[PDB]
Amino acid sequence: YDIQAWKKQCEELLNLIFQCEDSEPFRQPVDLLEYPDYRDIIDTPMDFATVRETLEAGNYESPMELCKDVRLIFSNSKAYTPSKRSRIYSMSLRLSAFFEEHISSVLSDYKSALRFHKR
Ligand SMILES: CC(=O)Nc1ccc2c(c1)CCCC2=O
Repeated sequence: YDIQAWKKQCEELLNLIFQCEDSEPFRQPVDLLEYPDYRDIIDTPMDFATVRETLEAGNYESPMELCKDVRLIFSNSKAYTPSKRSRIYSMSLRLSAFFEEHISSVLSDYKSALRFHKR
């Protein structure tokens, strides 16, 4: 029933994601010199360095807010890819499966802790 425990749990999960080879296209903002049409397709850029900085600045209130921004990294990959068989999109789907498998208990414990607080 620790209402604050999600923050260290999310720091440790971001560390694992940075060690994963599948995260490399997603660690920093998409390079507009490499992809000059990117902002014609994607209205809200997101990347794992921006997620980690927002967490360490104390600018997330809950793990649900962090989860929304990580899911935006993956939806941006699906929208920008020219093929569902592309190398970079294929990496995004493995990373998404890994993320979803690990964040489920983080979300469950936080929501249980808050219900107990408000009982
Ligand atoms: C398939 C292909 O040739 N290119 C491709 C696909 C997806 C993505 C990128 C390039 C770069 C930006 C991030 C992203 O998700």
